[PDB]
Amino acid sequence: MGEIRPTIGQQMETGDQRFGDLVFRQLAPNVWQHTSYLDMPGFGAVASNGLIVRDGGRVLVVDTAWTDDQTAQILNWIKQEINLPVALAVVTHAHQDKMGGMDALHAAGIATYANALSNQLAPQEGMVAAQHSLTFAANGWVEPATAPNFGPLKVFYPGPGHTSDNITVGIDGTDIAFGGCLIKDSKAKSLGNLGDADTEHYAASARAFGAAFPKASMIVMSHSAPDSRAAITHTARMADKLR
Amino acid sequence: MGEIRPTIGQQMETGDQRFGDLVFRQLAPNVWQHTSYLDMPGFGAVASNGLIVRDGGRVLVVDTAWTDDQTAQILNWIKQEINLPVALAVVTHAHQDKMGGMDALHAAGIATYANALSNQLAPQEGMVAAQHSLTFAANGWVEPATAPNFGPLKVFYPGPGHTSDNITVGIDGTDIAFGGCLIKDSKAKSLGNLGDADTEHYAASARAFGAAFPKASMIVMSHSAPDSRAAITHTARMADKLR
Ligand SMILES: CC1(C)S[C@H]([C@H](NC(=O)[C@H](N)c2ccccc2)C(=O)O)N[C@H]1C(=O)O
Ligand SMILES: CC1(C)S[C@H]([C@H](NC(=O)[C@H](N)c2ccccc2)C(=O)O)N[C@H]1C(=O)O
Ligand SMILES: [Cl-]
Ligand SMILES: [Zn+2]
Ligand SMILES: [Zn+2]
Ligand SMILES: [Zn+2]
Ligand SMILES: [Zn+2]
Repeated sequence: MGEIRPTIGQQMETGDQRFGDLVFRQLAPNVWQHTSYLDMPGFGAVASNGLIVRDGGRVLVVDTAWTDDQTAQILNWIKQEINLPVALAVVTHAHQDKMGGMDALHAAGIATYANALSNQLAPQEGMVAAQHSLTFAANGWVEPATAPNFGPLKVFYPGPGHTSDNITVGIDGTDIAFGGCLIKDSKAKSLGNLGDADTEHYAASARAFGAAFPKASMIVMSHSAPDSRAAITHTARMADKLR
Repeated sequence: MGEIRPTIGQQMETGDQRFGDLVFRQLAPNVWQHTSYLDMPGFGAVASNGLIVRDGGRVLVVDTAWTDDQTAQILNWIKQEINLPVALAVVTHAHQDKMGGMDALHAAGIATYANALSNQLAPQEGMVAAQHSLTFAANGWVEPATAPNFGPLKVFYPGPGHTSDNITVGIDGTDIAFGGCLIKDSKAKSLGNLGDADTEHYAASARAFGAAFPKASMIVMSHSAPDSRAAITHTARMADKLR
């Protein structure tokens, strides 16, 4: 009873934990997926997924929820279920699904990180910029000095795709990588919103993500349930059709 | 060059005809799918599909476009490219994607038909009601006296599903059946907007549609490309998980 059934996004499944207006799903002993819903009048809810990672003695969050209130709820769930400090949050680009609740993280005193470009785009996108800017080498790997204390979070800029600023994250010592809005599931009919997409480079960016995290057998993404690596292949092949 | 790439909906394929803001795809010698697009700010375009059917010296339309202007463009295209008059339109329920262009039909002097219930709901939905009401037998088939001169349009009310009023249409003399917004594609991760849905009866209504048109191999639907019968059965499996 009382199930959120989104118009866009995966439906609730056995194992999912309802907490307020959000859903949490444990993916590994120290990794959970957060799911928040934006209700659009006349259309219904759009689900958006991120990650919560317990690494040693702290929690690391990948992506905010759509709103400040939802993101405050994520922090309350973390406090309740895990009860370790949230050391940092990383956001995967400057769109509402990934960065809409930044004020809730800052209110909580949590150090926030995004691609420098995401921070530069934030004002234009109506997002609040993160505190800190990540920069990247020519091979796409984050410059370690800009990602202090990230631990198992390996951050990779795969090239422009869904947006110019999109980044991805692998979780060292797990079989999980996070593709955000760049990677769609292996059964997806479309690449979602292409309004900011780099149609020429998307395919290579998708394949670069797969090459960056060869250990990841569980691919987590923003608007589908976790999938196999066929998500990457299928995303790239869809993207091949754009060029 | 200059393709519409919707966020929700089929992509452009070889053979598609771009005409202003619309796309037409021939599905059979005497059947075309019309596609119109609604821009959702921040989300991108949402495709909606209906049908154009040639029956001898006249054309029959299933569903309006999202808007009056788009719907006027469909009528221009029928007039200019098919060169036959529209005898009537049948609209498949009282939402914008299916009925948002009613006034353009009426201004063109075209007789319109909808489920009586659709006409009753239309003003509550800000839609213009069709000029004529269809009624249905206890087994779902349209009452012939309410659908005069429908030629090959075989109208079936499958039961409440996507909405209480949703209707479906088979094309006699073809292997095509139209499920409107009731049926989702064979690989859909969701049933779309369930806000007005009858979650108890959806699965049986989807199966009723399949059973009404048991030989139809091409299943046309509102927001994806024409699919196999697995669209019907997958839709019913997804609906089974609502109950
Ligand atoms: C799910 C989307 C089609 S919408 C989302 C993003 N858009 C937003 O966060 C918008 N603020 C939004 C507006 C209206 C409804 C939903 C989202 C984008 O444009 O990439 N990510 C897209 C995607 O991941 O393909
Ligand atoms: C594509 C949709 C998810 S939206 C559409 C319909 N919604 C409308 O026509 C609304 N007027 C609308 C409002 C905002 C944005 C888009 C559509 C509905 O509620 O069934 N059909 C839905 C569906 O077929 O599942
Ligand atoms: Cl319920
Ligand atoms: Zn985005
Ligand atoms: Zn997204
Ligand atoms: Zn509808
Ligand atoms: Zn629809």
